[PDB]
Amino acid sequence: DDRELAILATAENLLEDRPLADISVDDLAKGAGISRPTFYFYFPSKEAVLLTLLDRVVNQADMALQTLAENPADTDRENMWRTGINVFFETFGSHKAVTRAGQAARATSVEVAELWSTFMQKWIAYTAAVIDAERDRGAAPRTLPAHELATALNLMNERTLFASFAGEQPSVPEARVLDTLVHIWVTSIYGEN
Amino acid sequence: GDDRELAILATAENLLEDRPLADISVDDLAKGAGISRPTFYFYFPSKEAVLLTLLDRVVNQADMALQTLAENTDRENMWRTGINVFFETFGSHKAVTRAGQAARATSVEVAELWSTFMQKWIAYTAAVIDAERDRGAAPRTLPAHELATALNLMNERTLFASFAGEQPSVPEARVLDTLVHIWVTSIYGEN
Ligand SMILES: CC(=O)NC[C@H]1CN(c2ccc(N3CCSCC3)c(F)c2)C(=O)O1
Repeated sequence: DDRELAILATAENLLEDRPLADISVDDLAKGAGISRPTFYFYFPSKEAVLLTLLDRVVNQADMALQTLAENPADTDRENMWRTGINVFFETFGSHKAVTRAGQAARATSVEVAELWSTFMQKWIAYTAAVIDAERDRGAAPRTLPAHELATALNLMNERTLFASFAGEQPSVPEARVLDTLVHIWVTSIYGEN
Repeated sequence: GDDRELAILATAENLLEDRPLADISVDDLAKGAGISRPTFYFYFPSKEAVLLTLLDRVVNQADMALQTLAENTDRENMWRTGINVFFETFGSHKAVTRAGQAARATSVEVAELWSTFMQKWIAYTAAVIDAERDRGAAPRTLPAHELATALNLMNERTLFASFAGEQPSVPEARVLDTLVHIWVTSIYGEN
């Protein structure tokens, strides 16, 4: 239980400058102070260590958003979307290596692909519901179907925050991505040509 | 573009419609093109190199199409015809598009190829935004390059999700209207 934390902390540290494939099971066992076979009391494989790390990061975001879902709407409509987008920016930005490794594994692991697909569907669904609620109150024009607008905005964030977190080029500079995304959500959700 | 080289590339693109590159053998490619296996290795060293040539061909088709409309309306239409170049070019080659995106995690050439063209299309977008600012048609909100980067990355992710049939995704029939709406509102809107 205490050695299990050691294995996860070692994996997250090692993933910062090495992909999971360049990480052996012996690597994690040494990092945790245990023999290699003793690892398998805690985890069936290194893939399961990544899955546990990703599940905790994803659920950290999920609980931070749901905390905002249960509490009154902010007088300031720009700031309500900024606070939601910032959960993603801060949660995943605090676990870049796991975020990166998680994205790579979406191609190879049905568990990872399902975790990420399901999380994105959940928060796209929530975004569509807030937009539709904004229309019902007259705060937002009835332009595009809410769920399609919400999907594209959420897909932009996934791609743009990942590009920023991985240091890719092209990419928005890290200190600027929050303002950039918020501007595009707010104008596309509240404007009409 | 040798006559047998085109048969290899056409066979590859056909087979990629329903099978990933990993389920396609060199023997699959040779037989489809009506050639021997050594003939195959006369033109390509690997099936990955076939994919790279295929993707290089569609990427550059989109680019050329984009430059000729740059070489030449209504505001919404400008951005729509521009976005449509990518929706139509990559939409006419969904198999190569799907395989191209998968190979970006394994092939540095594929990665660098895509990255180089995205930077070019992003810089182009920023300059057009800048010129709509210069003539007073667009407000000076975010820096043009940052706005251009998030919008182009949106299109990349959203266009791939449709062509790859993912969930979540925007239905193919609605992706152009969706993206056009977000561009024109975010480029021309303030507050
Ligand atoms: C499938 C894929 O990945 N596409 C990549 C990007 C490129 N791009 C893009 C670039 C330049 C413009 N121009 C066209 C003339 S007018 C001013 C804007 C444009 F509309 C769109 C996208 O939206 O997707």
